[PDB]
Amino acid sequence: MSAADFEAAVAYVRSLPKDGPVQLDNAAKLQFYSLYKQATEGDVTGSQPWAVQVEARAKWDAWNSCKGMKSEDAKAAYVQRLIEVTSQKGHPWNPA
Ligand SMILES: CC(C)(COP(=O)(O)OP(=O)(O)OC[C@@H]1O[C@H](n2cnc3c(N)ncnc32)[C@@H](O)[C@@H]1OP(=O)(O)O)[C@@H](O)C(=O)NCCC(=O)NCCS
Repeated sequence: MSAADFEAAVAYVRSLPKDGPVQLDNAAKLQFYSLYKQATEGDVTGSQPWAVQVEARAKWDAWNSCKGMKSEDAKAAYVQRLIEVTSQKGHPWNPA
């Protein structure tokens, strides 16, 4: 995918209204969070947090799951995941 396709995917996620036809579940939120961090900040920072800290632990595990990818590898995955999660919910989003 093109770079502007990723920047538009990030904008579409950030422009999603509260009440709308597209609502991201928590699993999809973790997926987009992991791919975004992998394509913008590189590999995961820090060690595996306390499991009691459920959110921080969940975010670190998702980010560590993508460890070893280049930024361009994760940007296409971010676009593809957005195209898929928009199709199964009745409103397909596609770039360009
Ligand atoms: C830190 C926080 C309070 C504010 O995030 P923000 O307004 O995007 O700005 P920040 O620069 O502080 O954080 C951006 C980082 O990239 C992520 N991000 C930004 N834009 C994104 C996008 N388009 N797609 C995916 N992840 C994105 C943020 O989730 C993340 O926070 P982190 O640094 O703590 O991991 C928010 O990330 C948070 O921790 N809580 C809200 C999210 C939440 O409750 N759960 C998310 C995982 S289930």
